[PDB]
Amino acid sequence: SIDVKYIGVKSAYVSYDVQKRTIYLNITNTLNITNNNYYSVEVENITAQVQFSKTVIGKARLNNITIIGPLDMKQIDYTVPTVIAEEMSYMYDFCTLISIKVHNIVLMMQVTVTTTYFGHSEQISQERYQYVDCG
Amino acid sequence: SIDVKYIGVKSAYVSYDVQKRTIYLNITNTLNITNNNYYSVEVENITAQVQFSKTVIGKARLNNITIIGPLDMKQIDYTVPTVIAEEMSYMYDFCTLISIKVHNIVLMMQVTVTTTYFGHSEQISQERYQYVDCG
Amino acid sequence: SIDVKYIGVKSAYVSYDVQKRTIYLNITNTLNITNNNYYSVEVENITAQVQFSKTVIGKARLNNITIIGPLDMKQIDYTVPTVIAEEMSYMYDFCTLISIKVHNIVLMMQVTVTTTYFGHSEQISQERYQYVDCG
Repeated sequence: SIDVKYIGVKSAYVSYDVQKRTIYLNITNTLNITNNNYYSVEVENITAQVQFSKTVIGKARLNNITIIGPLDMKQIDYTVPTVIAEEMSYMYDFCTLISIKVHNIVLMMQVTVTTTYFGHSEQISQERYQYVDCG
Repeated sequence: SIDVKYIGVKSAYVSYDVQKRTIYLNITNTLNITNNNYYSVEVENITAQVQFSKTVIGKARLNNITIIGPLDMKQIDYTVPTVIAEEMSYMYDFCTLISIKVHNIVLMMQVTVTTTYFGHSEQISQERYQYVDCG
Repeated sequence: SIDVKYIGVKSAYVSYDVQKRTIYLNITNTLNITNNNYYSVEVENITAQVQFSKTVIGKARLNNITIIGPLDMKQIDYTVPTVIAEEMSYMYDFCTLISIKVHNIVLMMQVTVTTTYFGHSEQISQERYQYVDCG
């Protein structure tokens, strides 16, 4: 990727910033800019690319149980949170959070058994995050 | 991608910011910009791409169970949150969250058994987030 | 993508900001801009692209149970939230949230058994989020 930036407050190409109790007095302020940008990005000149898949069967006893190609059974982001109590009590408390499963951004680009991929795959996240503020 | 930016307050090409109790007095302030941008992006001069699948059968005892091509049985983001109590009580409490599955943004681009893919897949998130404010 | 921007308050090309108790007196403020943008994005010069799928059978014992092509049985975002109590009570509390399943944006572009794809897939999210505010 190109020019992926996180800026907290002030982004500028040029900035004049004259803030507090300040005297700014007779000035000549001349500025001659050339700032041209040329991008040739994610550009391709391919001839004859090929993505191919083939299966062929023959004479055999494949009867009781047969699988051809992959078998997938992953457990991902799998949880069994179990809370067992009796006289669970919350009283007079000010800022109380009970959080058994909580999420923010979730990105899954390609999740598969088989993948044939050609080209470009990009995944970008920019963020500012606060879970609790209770002053 | 190009120029994926998170800017918190201000963004500008040129900025003048003359803020508090300031005296700004007699001035010549002169500015000559060329800022041209040329994008050639995600550009593809292909010939003869091919995406191909074939299956061919042959003479056989396949019967009792057969599967041809992949078998998928993942568990993803899979949960069993279990709370057991008797006299569960909340009293006089101010800012109280119970949160057993809670979500913010979810992007799943391709989720599959099989994929044959050519070209470009892009996934972008930009954010500011607070879960609680209760001061 | 190009120019995916998140700006919290002030976006501008040129900005003049003259805020509080400030004196701004005689200025020769002069500005000559060229800011041309040329975009050539997602441009394709393809010839003879082909997407092909075929299945061919022969004489065989396929009668009891047979599957051809992929078999999909994923569990995704699957949950069994179970809460058991006896004398569950909430009294005199101010800002109380019980949330067993809550979501914000959910985007699923392609969820399939098989996919043959050519070209471009883009998924973009931009947000400011607050779950609770109760000061």
